[PDB]
Amino acid sequence: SRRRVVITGMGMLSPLGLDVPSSWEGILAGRSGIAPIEHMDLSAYSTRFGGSVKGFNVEEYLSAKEARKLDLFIQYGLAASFQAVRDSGLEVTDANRERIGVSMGSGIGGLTNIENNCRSLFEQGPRRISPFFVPGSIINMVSGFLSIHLGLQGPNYALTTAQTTGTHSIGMAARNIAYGEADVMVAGGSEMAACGLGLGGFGAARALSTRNDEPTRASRPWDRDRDGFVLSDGSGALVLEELEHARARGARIYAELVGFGMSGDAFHMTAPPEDGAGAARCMKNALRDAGLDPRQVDYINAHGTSTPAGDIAEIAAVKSVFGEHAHALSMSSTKSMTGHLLGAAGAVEAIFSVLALRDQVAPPTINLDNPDEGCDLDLVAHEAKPRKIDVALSNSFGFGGTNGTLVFRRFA
Amino acid sequence: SRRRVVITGMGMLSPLGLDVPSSWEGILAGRSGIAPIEHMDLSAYSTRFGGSVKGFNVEEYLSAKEARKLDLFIQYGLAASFQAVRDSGLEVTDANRERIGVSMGSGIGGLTNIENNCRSLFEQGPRRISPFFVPGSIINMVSGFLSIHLGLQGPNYALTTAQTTGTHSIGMAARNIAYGEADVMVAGGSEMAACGLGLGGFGAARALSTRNDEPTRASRPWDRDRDGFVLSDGSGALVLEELEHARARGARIYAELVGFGMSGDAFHMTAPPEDGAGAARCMKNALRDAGLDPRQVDYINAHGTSTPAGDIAEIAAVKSVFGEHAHALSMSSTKSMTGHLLGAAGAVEAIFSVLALRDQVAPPTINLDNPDEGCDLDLVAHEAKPRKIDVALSNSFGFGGTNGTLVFRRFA
Ligand SMILES: CC(=O)Nc1cccc(C(=O)O)c1C
Ligand SMILES: CC(=O)Nc1cccc(C(=O)O)c1C
Repeated sequence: SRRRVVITGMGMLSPLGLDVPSSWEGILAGRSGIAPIEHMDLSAYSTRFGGSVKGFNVEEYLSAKEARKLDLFIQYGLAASFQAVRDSGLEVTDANRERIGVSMGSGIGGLTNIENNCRSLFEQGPRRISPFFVPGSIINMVSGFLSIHLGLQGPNYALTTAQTTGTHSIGMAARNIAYGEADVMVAGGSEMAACGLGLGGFGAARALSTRNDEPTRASRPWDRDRDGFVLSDGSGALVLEELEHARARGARIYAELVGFGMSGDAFHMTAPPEDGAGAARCMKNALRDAGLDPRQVDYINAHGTSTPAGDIAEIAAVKSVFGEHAHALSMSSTKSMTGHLLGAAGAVEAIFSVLALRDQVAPPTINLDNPDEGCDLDLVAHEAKPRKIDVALSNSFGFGGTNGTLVFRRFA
Repeated sequence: SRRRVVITGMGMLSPLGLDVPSSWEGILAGRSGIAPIEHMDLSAYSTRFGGSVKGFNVEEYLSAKEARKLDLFIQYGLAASFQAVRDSGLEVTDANRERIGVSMGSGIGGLTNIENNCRSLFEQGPRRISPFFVPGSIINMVSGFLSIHLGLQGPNYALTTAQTTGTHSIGMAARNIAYGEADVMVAGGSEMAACGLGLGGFGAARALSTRNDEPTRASRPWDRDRDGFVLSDGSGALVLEELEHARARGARIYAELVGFGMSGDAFHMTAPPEDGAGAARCMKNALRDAGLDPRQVDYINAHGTSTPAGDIAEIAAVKSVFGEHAHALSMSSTKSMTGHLLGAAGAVEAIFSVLALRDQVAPPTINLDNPDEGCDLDLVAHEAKPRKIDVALSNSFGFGGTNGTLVFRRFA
């Protein structure tokens, strides 16, 4: 048997807002965070738009000196983490610092830093590479820097499971607390891949929407005219906490993390199976982990990335796991509004799933103008839907066929 | 209730050879795998030597067609993984494929591929970025590709905890099996950071030995004339397996994995505390996890990277954890011979720790000509030591202050 895990703090940078409540207001109003990308020449690229974090002020969190040493994805992850810890009200002491850890991950990490240092290396040679290039670029430095700044001496790691990273980071943090390896974890992910190599890389695989003329309409999960995902930047972080620890200090509890599932498709490098059999097993695993019948699920935050093969495979998976109940639950992709934050997608979508529980409302899938063949579930087309939500699922699936499901429940 | 975990398979690429037994014979002969680097021109760099994998033939595992699409670190991880799985004698069936997962990590992952695509982007433009740049370079794709080739549908993820990756990967995979999430895991790491950004980046931070005149003498843990670590390439993979599962199929058991510890220094991004307080917390966590009296520890495979601050800190933590018993155990750094495989360091070192148990021999710390002040333990200077080993401990420390300890014992 196993300790209960609750959510006491949340923090976020997204294309919709510089914090959770601004982002969540965006979500419920159906607002897009997608725009042509600025201060960067995309003439030669097939995709010129994405979800940028707008007006980020790193000096609310770090000195100019510390910020200069760190890739944007690390800055974004620390901002989300500080917000989350602040939101939790947690006081770190000598009594508890050994019981507080971090698992903040990234899918692709320091690409902007790697770009900038590559320029220096090619143009001038290795003597112009920054001394902080290595520590300032590696994916575990959100966990590293946060632990140094707050004096966190608990489990310290980072997951990198491509587009599953955020979901996996929160799940494995939850396991640390459940099995008594920590009382508190800060978990989630951060990503900044809106550079040459990210838009170029995903663009070369023709994975991206090229709807340059209508950026806010590019991300249209399960719509018949979808043409690939929209690349987005940001971060999400949650304070996970053992229930008796939260209660003792009178912490405000948002929701309970009751279920985590994992699976591998063992199918293709960059496409799921057509029936989404891996997604199905992962969702099944998460529900068994929670001791929940598929019947109990009210809301699914879909992976729902606006790809042809991806979107249909997730519908097939949900129909398989849930049967006739798949038509009674509400499923939406918030990527319709935020785009695809890759490694940070599972973190910000775990937060939206928790807020769907707090506010009893399913966020919309915007741009769902003509549902494709088979896309006949309640996909919350166009507008937010107030409704009863006791249990909310959040799916992430990644290159390599790596799948993650979180199950959240209302607490009382 | 927590299940017992054993090692049934091991695989390796190292600077000492292209499998486990060849690598192991080099370790016991006191052989160095460190040489001037031949694959690039480094006349502009302050470090012009490393531990390269010599004569690696990827077409012993994969078609040339697939190999071409994959960064060396992925090639190296799959090679070590395929060896470990072969060595286990495990058969993947529809009955067990959902119970077999993989956690192979990397510190930096596809940096050679990323640099090469960065050259294309800057010299030509984004149109020359390979369509395989993302799935051929990101860290989670050892786990991805291995699951695709072998049909593994169990937990599928990657850690990135810098030079601690391999230790954390094995540790966390063991926890998956211990807590019932899988019956088998392929776990370890792989690294190939010997490109312009890698040697230039660590050089810029002055982390590397610059002993170009005698590359084989550069890696000299606890020697008073050490001047930084030696950058090394390779992969270690282990098959971890629930004890009853292994017994049930008549598996050859190398050793039991009895202990796993984690901790954060919460001190500095790129140096340990002088007293190795974080290392000490980690080893105590692992010894407690294993239910051991610290006096049962016979052999320690040190992190022992040949850095001024790092080597002395590890002595301090061992003296702090074992008191007078520090003078009875044997502690050696195989990095004296292999150099520093970064994310793969913990993976090849876990393997050398299990082989120390199989063969009852402490591997040498070669090049320990003049042990530094306070470095007065049995550091197995120069020559392999035959001795009683029931319990072996392997340490890894990483940028961010992220620590890991594994404890293995002989299985009867
Ligand atoms: C194996 C696979 O490609 N799974 C999957 C399914 C749907 C969307 C996405 C995506 O995040 O773009 C991914 C990665
Ligand atoms: C926080 C820190 O820098 N720890 C540590 C200690 C000793 C060696 C090494 C290494 O791999 O060179 C590291 C990374």
